[PDB]
Amino acid sequence: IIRKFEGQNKKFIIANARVQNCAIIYCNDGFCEMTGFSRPDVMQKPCTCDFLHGPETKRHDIAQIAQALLGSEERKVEVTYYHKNGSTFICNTHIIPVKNQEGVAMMFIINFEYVTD
Amino acid sequence: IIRKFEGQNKKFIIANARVQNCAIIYCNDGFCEMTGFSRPDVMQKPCTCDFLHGPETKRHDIAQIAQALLGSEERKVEVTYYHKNGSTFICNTHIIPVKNQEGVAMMFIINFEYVTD
Repeated sequence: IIRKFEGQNKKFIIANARVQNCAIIYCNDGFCEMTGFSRPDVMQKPCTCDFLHGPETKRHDIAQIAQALLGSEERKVEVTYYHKNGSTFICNTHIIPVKNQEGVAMMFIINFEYVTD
Repeated sequence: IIRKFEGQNKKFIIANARVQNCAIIYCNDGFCEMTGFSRPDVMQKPCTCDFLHGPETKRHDIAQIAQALLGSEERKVEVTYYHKNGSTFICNTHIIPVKNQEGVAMMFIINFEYVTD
């Protein structure tokens, strides 16, 4: 799926699911271009991407994203996020756990799909 | 393929193909267990994994691995590597570039397959 995502100029990050802050260890050019955050501004931040949250970002939506991460579940959540420039965009945030054979999530791939209003 | 690899307890790393030293940004438990190198000893090292090289590691084999990385090519190379404890193992090193739509490698996934002698 990292090949699918990178190959189609998807907008995604990869995070380390083993460390307590779910540190982003990779973000692709498409995620920086869409959100207006520079790669040095995204790297090592929590995988929840709280730097995308603003006033109109709904608490219920933030909680469903955080819950999927905590439960190591695949989930798709529609949410309002904010470009660096303070403009709103609707996003479908697709959390994909990457699990060992024992079923333990080692990484998350999170894909961000822009949704026109 | 990161899902395939992690899900089957393959032994692999992911590297950032954008930075000059091809920095390892992820290594799985199976790669640490097989090679005897701790995760803190592998992280951020070059993706060539020179810490696996010893006397019986052939220069021609090291060069074919490095060439595939430099040319952003998928390649499989059989090579002699060294466990931390100084014992030899034969490895099939499988370099997989992860390219953007424009064809530019952004990451490498490198899988290490033990080969019995």
